[PDB]
Amino acid sequence: SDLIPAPPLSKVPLQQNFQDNQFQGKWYVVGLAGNAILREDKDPQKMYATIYELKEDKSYNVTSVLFRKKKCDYWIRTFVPGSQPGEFTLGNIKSYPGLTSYLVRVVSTNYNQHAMVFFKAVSQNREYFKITLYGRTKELTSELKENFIRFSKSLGLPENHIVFPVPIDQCIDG
Ligand SMILES: O=C(N[C@H]1COC(=O)[C@@H](NC(=O)c2cccc(O)c2O)COC(=O)[C@@H](NC(=O)c2cccc(O)c2O)COC1=O)c1cccc(O)c1O
Ligand SMILES: [Fe+3]
Ligand code: NA
Repeated sequence: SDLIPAPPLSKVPLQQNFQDNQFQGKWYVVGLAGNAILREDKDPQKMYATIYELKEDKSYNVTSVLFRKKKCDYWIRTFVPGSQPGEFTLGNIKSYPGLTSYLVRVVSTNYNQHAMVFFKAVSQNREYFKITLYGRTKELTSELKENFIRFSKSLGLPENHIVFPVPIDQCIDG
């Protein structure tokens, strides 16, 4: 298994004055880029949603919902606030076989339309990283998508490591 190296954290900006309350709610994964992400023309990635909800202790309950095998899988996890506002770590890391590290960093967002979030996970000693282009609606402007392509490339990812999930109506609505 050969992976493109995770970028130095210096090359990943941080959203200034992060408003955790405003980042709550459903986001659509309109763009996906990473060293473990591949473009598949035979079976193109279907769009999925990720809901963020602040608890009393100000950690997130991050629930992903995707359409797979004719059903709807619910992938739940907790983001604990990290070193800075916008940065998070994965709660209950011990419950994931092999996972020794997990970082999340909100690169940029306007809270009501779009967001770019940088993730980085060390599982089985393999360093994985990804950037998701969150959209409040299923569609986003060409500028925002080209900006996401530009940023992904600045972290060493080529074109075939950047996919744009196709919009669907199954389960990501509601
Ligand atoms: O590129 C990343 N993974 C690869 C796979 O590589 C990994 O990092 C492994 N897995 C975790 O380490 C992980 C442990 C505990 C919690 C995790 O979220 C883990 O990812 C393998 O399993 C998976 O995560 C599987 N995928 C989901 O379950 C998923 C489905 C929908 C939505 C998802 O978010 C999913 O993870 C297989 O596909 C992947 O997405 C990747 C990198 C950096 C940060 C990531 O979060 C990545 O996911
Ligand atoms: Fe993941
Ligand atoms: Na993924």
